[PDB]
Amino acid sequence: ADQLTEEQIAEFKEAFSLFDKDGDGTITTKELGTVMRSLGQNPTEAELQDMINEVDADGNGTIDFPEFLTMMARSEEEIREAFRVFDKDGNGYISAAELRHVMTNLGEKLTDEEVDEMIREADIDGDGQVNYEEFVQMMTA
Ligand SMILES: CN1CCN(CCCN2c3ccccc3Sc3ccc(C(F)(F)F)cc32)CC1
Ligand SMILES: [Ca+2]
Ligand SMILES: [Ca+2]
Ligand SMILES: [Ca+2]
Ligand SMILES: [Ca+2]
Repeated sequence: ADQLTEEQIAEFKEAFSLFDKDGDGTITTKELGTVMRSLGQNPTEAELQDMINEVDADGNGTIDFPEFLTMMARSEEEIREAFRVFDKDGNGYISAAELRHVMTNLGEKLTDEEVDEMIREADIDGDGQVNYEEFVQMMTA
């Protein structure tokens, strides 16, 4: 086996209450759409239904933490689009100022001490920024 330590079970819950803006425990389409339009994507009502049913195991309309937790654990294009969300200034790297805005507006509010923690973790070469390859590896898996 490879794993899923209790470091990630606490992080995916964070990623969890980011879509689940009201507590509830489930993430509805209104929530999925509200985070999307906030990430540069205005999707519709059926693209949203089509996304929550292909990830919601007990087909109950919503997505609770088990489902959210199974999906996020054991391809591309999409990443290129994702690399662009942060790289607002389209220059080939995502700095700590870029990571951070995207979150805020996303709702998150981290200190000046968690964005470096974040970049540092996914920053291979050592310069303090995140380039296209470092973003693909990080996410390939
Ligand atoms: C192999 N490998 C192991 C670990 N990482 C860390 C990924 C860091 N990451 C990040 C980095 C740069 C730009 C954006 C992002 S999104 C993000 C969100 C949460 C976390 C969070 F919550 F964990 F901090 C880490 C990341 C990348 C690749
Ligand atoms: Ca909710
Ligand atoms: Ca469900
Ligand atoms: Ca940039
Ligand atoms: Ca780097």
